Amino acid sequence: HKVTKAHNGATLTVAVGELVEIQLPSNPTTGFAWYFEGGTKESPNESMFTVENKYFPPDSKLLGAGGTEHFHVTVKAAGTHAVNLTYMRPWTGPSHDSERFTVYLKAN
Repeated sequence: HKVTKAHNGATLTVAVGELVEIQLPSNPTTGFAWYFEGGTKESPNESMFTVENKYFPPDSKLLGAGGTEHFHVTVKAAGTHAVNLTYMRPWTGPSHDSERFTVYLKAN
């Protein structure tokens, strides 16, 4: 399963096993970057399985062709994965100037 900027407002069911990923295209803003809550990222039902985070901002005023800040959670356990990724300035993030992503997926 894979998520992308459109999934910023998605509700879906997923199949797992390989990987259940959540990727953002960044959309380089003005300091904000996509994190879960900022600096920290968590995957649900993680212990034996877990999430990797990898974010690549090519640009900062437009888009470096393929802005790509992703969150890859590898888990297999019957649960619902609500992915709220917060697009803020990593060193602070303006309380109401930061965006956020949210896909509602069922990871099992």
